Amino acid sequence: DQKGPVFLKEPTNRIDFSNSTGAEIECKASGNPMPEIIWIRSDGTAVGDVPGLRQISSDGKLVFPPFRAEDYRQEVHAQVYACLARNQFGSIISRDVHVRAVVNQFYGADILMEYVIRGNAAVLKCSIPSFVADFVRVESWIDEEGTELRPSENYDGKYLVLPSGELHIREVGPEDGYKSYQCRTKHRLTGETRLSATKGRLVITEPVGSKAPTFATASKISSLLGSSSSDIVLLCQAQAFPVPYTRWYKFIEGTTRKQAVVLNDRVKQVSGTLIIKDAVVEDSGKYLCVVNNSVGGESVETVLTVTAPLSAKIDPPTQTVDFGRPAVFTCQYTGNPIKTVSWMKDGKAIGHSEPVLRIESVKKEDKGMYQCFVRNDQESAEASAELKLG
Amino acid sequence: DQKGPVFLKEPTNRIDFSNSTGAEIECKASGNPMPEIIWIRSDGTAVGDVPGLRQISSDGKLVFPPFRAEDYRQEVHAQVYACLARNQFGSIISRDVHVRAVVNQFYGADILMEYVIRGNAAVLKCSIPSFVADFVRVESWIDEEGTELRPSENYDGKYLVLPSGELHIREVGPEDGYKSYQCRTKHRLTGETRLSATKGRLVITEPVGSKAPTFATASKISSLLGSSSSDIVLLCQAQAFPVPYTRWYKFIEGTTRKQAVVLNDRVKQVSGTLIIKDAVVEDSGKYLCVVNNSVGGESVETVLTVTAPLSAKIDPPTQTVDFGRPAVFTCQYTGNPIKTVSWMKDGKAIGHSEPVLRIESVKKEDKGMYQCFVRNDQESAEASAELKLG
Ligand SMILES: *[C@@H]1O[C@H](CO)[C@@H](O[C@@H]2O[C@H](CO)[C@@H](O[C@@H]3O[C@H](CO[C@H]4O[C@H](CO)[C@@H](O)[C@H](O)[C@@H]4O)[C@@H](O)[C@H](O[C@H]4O[C@H](CO)[C@@H](O)[C@H](O)[C@@H]4O)[C@@H]3O)[C@H](O)[C@H]2NC(C)=O)[C@H](O)[C@H]1NC(C)=O
Ligand SMILES: *[C@@H]1O[C@H](CO)[C@@H](O[C@@H]2O[C@H](CO)[C@@H](O[C@@H]3O[C@H](CO[C@H]4O[C@H](CO)[C@@H](O)[C@H](O)[C@@H]4O)[C@@H](O)[C@H](O[C@H]4O[C@H](CO)[C@@H](O)[C@H](O)[C@@H]4O)[C@@H]3O)[C@H](O)[C@H]2NC(C)=O)[C@H](O)[C@H]1NC(C)=O
Ligand SMILES: *[C@@H]1O[C@H](CO)[C@@H](O[C@@H]2O[C@H](CO)[C@@H](O[C@@H]3O[C@H](CO[C@H]4O[C@H](CO)[C@@H](O)[C@H](O)[C@@H]4O)[C@@H](O)[C@H](O[C@H]4O[C@H](CO)[C@@H](O)[C@H](O)[C@@H]4O)[C@@H]3O)[C@H](O)[C@H]2NC(C)=O)[C@H](O)[C@H]1NC(C)=O
Ligand SMILES: *[C@@H]1O[C@H](CO)[C@@H](O[C@@H]2O[C@H](CO)[C@@H](O[C@@H]3O[C@H](CO)[C@@H](O)[C@H](O)[C@@H]3O)[C@H](O)[C@H]2NC(C)=O)[C@H](O)[C@H]1NC(C)=O
Repeated sequence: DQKGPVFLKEPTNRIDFSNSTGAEIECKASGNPMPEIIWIRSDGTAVGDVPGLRQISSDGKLVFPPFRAEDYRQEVHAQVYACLARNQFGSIISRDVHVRAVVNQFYGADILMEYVIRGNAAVLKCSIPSFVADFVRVESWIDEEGTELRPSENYDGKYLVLPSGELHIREVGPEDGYKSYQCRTKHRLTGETRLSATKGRLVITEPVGSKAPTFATASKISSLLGSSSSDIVLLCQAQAFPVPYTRWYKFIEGTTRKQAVVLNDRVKQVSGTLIIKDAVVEDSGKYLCVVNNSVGGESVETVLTVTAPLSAKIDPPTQTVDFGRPAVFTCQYTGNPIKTVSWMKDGKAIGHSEPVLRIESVKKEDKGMYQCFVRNDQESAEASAELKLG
Repeated sequence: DQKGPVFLKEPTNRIDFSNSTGAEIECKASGNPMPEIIWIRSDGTAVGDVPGLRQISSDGKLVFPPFRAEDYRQEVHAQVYACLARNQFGSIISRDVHVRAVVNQFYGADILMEYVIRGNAAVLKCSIPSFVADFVRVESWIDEEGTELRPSENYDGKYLVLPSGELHIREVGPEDGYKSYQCRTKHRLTGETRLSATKGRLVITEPVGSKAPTFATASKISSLLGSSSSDIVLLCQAQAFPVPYTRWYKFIEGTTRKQAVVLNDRVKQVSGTLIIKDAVVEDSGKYLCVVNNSVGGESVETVLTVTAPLSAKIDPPTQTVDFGRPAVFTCQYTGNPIKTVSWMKDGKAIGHSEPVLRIESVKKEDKGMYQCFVRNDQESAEASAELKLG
């Protein structure tokens, strides 16, 4: 009984931790005999062991012990890694691992106050530096009365914290001018929380005369995105008079035409704003916010991409073909979107972009492991297969 | 010598004025006999006199005298008008005249604090409510020190103001975090000037460790509009460490292919910000802002549409065709963009949308005026033509 190696435990394609947190990653594979594990930089070069920063356990595991703020080296803490299992029969490398370590430092948050018409919906977002935006999210909003607000179901009450962390207020009025809100932020890696410094207030203006609807950007296009099985937000910010009614439509694929969105238990609209409770890849497409009014109307396009995890499967996982015959391999994948598709043999980065691999004629040199690679900007996945000779 | 009606002086499409200013619009026409001029709603009814708010001068001129806010009336000041010149042979309308009177009313502004890392450029936008965006723009920027700044030519040195009104700063450092800036907004109709209450200041983050590039939006697409001969701003908000090199590209029309942008005296790139002086229709197209560095890169694409003044020409201006013979009118227009091209006869909407219309068989009933209507989401224009029977 003998066969090549196969990846069982693959490190997460993206890993985030602080300097004080440290990290451990383990790629675990099985094969007969036991394959040897190695780590490599994105360019394929074998990793060196760096004292105090990056070191191989030799157990098939790798670690980044905690380190001083000054001990940070880019080539280590910010890099794309991967795991390589190899033996007599062949070799395979694990899906790309993004290692990102953030040395702990304090940040700040500001809230831009938005002028709003009486009766129209209003929203206050907590502005954050784009660089740490990955690692931090808004935990809650707190009123000057001391009461705090958190995201949830039940979109009633006029006060709701959306999944984006943006505080939404429907049907505003002068009564809402007194109170002022500030947002709480929670850093994922640290777990520490910080409350907004600047106190966001909402200034309402009593409209005089009729005025057509207006968007706060004037750009007719935006590109949204989101993970499947999560609350999604398609926002429309338009202040206008008198008191617009809003309608959202979905374009049919590659069509100038469109059909109206179905408002139901799952898909909900809050006064300007669509929400998808649990998203699926089918919801992806071009969206349109149509906001009308007595005087006139205005429109905004929104591009939505629903993300799904990537996973690959090669078929058959193994086979044996006689000399002078066609070899066949079929890569079956799941997840969306998908941009890159490629192949390789014991590494070597061979092939082209097709879901299928074929060798017109078997040859002695074609034995060993084969691997299918599919991935997008944000993710990656792989599957392994062996080829015996007959 | 008999002639059909023709326009000499035609009103401008867009007319905005303050309640305290008041305005007068004029329509002039020619042809023998001299046409009968009538001011009418977009809807075909004769405009009647209203006391003090709206008055028709005996010379064929419409006027809207000043008034107090309490005397504001929607059906007059918010109404869309048109001029109808008429003769025995037929009649023609003018370009759509949008009358909008703004009852003098207050606005405000707030400056979001721009979070930045050392060495990277900074951009302070003066935020303005969506409704007054068209009536208000930023004239100048005043610092904490009280020094004043304007959107001068010679893009160089540290501080710069862009034509779009954003305050730009390069090579930011801790020394520049102490200062606090205030924009200056000027209402175009009244000429009133407001100095922002909120004082924008920059939070400077000492770089610690390497950080992949990040955009302040996370949107991959915007869309910008600007007139020809005016300076346009394509801007990249990406923050990255080590300080990234940025480059702009322009997609080929309808292709995934791309080409680099030509830099010159006219087109000058400031940091991540691309500027196009004296824009022309040829500049319209999709653009791509690319930002890279030792860690990686990220990009966003921007759709640009350059407007051009709409003007229409009909050929032949006049003709005569016998019964049974075909009639032909070619409307050749100017400007950009182009949404619809329509046709009317004697002030009646008919037919289809084409640059050309032909009557396969002429009839006595086809005697009359024909006009070509071109439009976009912003502007409109008209052209007139005579048709006589042989
Ligand atoms: C709520 O608010 C919305 C948005 O303001 C309003 O919907 C808009 O209404 C306008 C006016 O009808 C629409 O503009 C129209 O677009 C049509 C579609 O364009 C196609 O065809 C042209 C060629 O003609 C192509 O260039 C283009 O790429 C498209 O393929 C045009 O055909 C229309 O022209 C017609 O209208 C006039 C009458 O006004 C006729 O006289 C012309 O001859 C011609 O038949 C027109 O330009 C706009 O597209 C609408 N929005 C959207 C998103 O589609 C609602 O009306 C409003 N509802 C209220 C107030 O109740
Ligand atoms: C269009 O609508 C607007 C309001 O929506 C009107 O604007 C108001 O006009 C009235 C006069 O008709 C103003 O009332 C007086 O204002 C004086 C101060 O003026 C300052 O503000 C203007 C801008 O508004 C500046 O340009 C100017 O330089 C000044 O800084 C006060 O001194 C007056 O007080 C005196 O008069 C009142 C009676 O009116 C007495 O009772 C007092 O005791 C005192 O003696 C007075 O308050 C008003 O300020 C204007 N407000 C705004 C917001 O504009 C326009 O007049 C209207 N257009 C018309 C009618 O054509
Ligand atoms: C500066 O930084 C920018 C990022 O802002 C870089 O720009 C992007 O670079 C990435 C690569 O890092 C490019 O992504 C590549 O796209 C190729 C083209 O995609 C087409 O083909 C796929 C099918 O595979 C279609 O789905 C798609 O619609 C396109 O039609 C892909 O083919 C590439 O995948 C390949 O790369 C790997 C190696 O990493 C191979 O092993 C694979 O087998 C495959 O051959 C890749 O994913 C992206 O297109 C770039 N965008 C732009 C706008 O440039 C710059 O490259 C960077 N500049 C410098 C100098 O560093
Ligand atoms: C990860 O990097 C951060 C940033 O350099 C380190 O944060 C700082 O670590 C020091 C360690 O002594 C903390 O000590 C503090 O010193 C200041 C005076 O400078 C004093 O006012 C405090 O009361 C405290 O004694 C400091 O608070 C801390 N700063 C932060 C977290 O913002 C961190 O130490 C690094 N991780 C490890 C494991 O070293």
